[PDB]
Amino acid sequence: DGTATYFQSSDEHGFSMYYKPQVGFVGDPMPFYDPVAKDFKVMYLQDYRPNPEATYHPIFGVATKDGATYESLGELISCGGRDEQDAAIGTGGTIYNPADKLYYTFYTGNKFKPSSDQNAQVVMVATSPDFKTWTKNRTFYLKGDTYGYDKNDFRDPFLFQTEDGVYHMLIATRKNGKGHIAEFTSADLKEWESAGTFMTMMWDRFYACPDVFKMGDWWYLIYSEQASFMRKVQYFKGRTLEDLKATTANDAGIWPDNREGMLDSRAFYAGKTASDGTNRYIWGWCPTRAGNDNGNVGDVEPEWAGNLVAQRLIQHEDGTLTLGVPDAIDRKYTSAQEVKVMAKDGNMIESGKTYTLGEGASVIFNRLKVHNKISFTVKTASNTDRFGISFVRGTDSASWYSIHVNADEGKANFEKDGDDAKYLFDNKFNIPADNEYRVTIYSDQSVCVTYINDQLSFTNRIYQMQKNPWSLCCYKGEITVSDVQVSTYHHHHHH
Ligand SMILES: OC[C@H]1O[C@@](CO)(OC[C@H]2O[C@@](CO)(OC[C@H]3O[C@@](CO)(OC[C@H]4O[C@](O)(CO)[C@@H](O)[C@@H]4O)[C@@H](O)[C@@H]3O)[C@@H](O)[C@@H]2O)[C@@H](O)[C@@H]1O
Ligand SMILES: [Zn+2]
Ligand SMILES: [Zn+2]
Repeated sequence: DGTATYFQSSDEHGFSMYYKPQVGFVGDPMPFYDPVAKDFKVMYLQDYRPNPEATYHPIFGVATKDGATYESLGELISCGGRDEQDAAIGTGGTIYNPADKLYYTFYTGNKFKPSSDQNAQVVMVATSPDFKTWTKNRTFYLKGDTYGYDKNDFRDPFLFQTEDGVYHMLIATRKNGKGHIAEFTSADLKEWESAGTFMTMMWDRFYACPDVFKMGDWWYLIYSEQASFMRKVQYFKGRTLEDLKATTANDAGIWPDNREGMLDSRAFYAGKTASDGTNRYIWGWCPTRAGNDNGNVGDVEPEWAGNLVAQRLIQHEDGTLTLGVPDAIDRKYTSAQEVKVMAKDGNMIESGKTYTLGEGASVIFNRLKVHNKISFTVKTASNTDRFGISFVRGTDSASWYSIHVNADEGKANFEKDGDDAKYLFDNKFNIPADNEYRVTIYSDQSVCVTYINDQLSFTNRIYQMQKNPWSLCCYKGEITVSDVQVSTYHHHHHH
């Protein structure tokens, strides 16, 4: 704690709040509020590095009351045989049927090397009375082309029941080349009728992992954009279901806010929600990086799967959504640590427990631990200033990794700083009029989420942020840093 040199830390210690199974990684999650157990069941596609040919992504599960503590459920729905329709499983959705007291999980069966007459993707279902033993329904095969949709893109079923008792299933597919979310209705979850297109997908986009829900006086669609330049979780909103569906009708592009509904950036994907009646949370995954290299974020798309991340939905008075930390996660960080300056550079002053940094100045703080909570307040002199939050920055580090907050650009960027500096990706968010940024960062080994002013929610993979110093800097203008605090998970030091 008295040195600030770079240390080659690892993820082997283990994750807690941003869950990873002992073997493999967390792919698309399928969260569900279990109304009998009164907790969340998060099914997810289990990823291995490498996966088998043909038979991959079985559905595993974890249980959580709150998004911070997880109990593994192991393998719940296994892959089919190499030649079967669900040789590989894709994402779906779970729902409880009070009439027969069965949990139903609809999923995507991906056929290995389909023939011209076969369907690459078909929706299938499994049921369970207790969420431990699941029985595949060997007679249920929902094919898109039966209803005018696509034979090979027909996936990610989302199930919900409306107040009138009707069950709805939304499926991401195509019709005449264009992306369509198709709707099916049922009284009993067994016999399904097509209700046509729920919503079309903007332009040539494709909305994976759709999720529709009502929260307060607004209806929402949350989705994950497949297009390579986006790869982010986004949403639309409407006061009525018809208003929601109209946001994309005829490519209207009625964005819900001033940032095209982009909730997070490229290190949080496949996000879907569930509510316990008090809060609605969103679960997605944070990708791994090839070679554990924080600056290798994929040439086209990032690696698929990684760690499970939960965030809380914040509904604003105008109906827009931002994401915040789940309250139970904010409580895993218990012992406040001492914050000490280990190095200063450039044009800056230390004034007690505040710091003023001019253009080009940096301050480096003492080493973080393994699971961290970092909080501070930044006041900039102008609404065009720029400052940085840097990790893995040892006094001897040639390069490091930073969240750049660019007020003149209306966004935060994740970048590599120092030698071989390079921009990686960004995250638009509302800039405060009073130039005050209340920052909180929650980390679990290599996974962290940065929150600012209940407006920015920025997940990042930062290998080796643990057990290494962190830093604040000013790139443009002048900033004053206040109320710096750091709290930790491990804290069991008898003194
Ligand atoms: O080729 C197999 C090989 O590819 C990976 C990703 O590198 O898995 C992709 C395949 O998984 C499948 C079935 O499990 O889909 C899973 C779900 O993923 C979703 C959203 O995350 O989208 C699939 C979509 O992901 C891409 O990688 C995006 O470009 C596409 O390849 C693909 O269309 C969701 O919509 C799916 O349900 C299967 O469909 C994918 O091809 C590896 O893990 C795997 O080993
Ligand atoms: Zn401990
Ligand atoms: Zn630990």
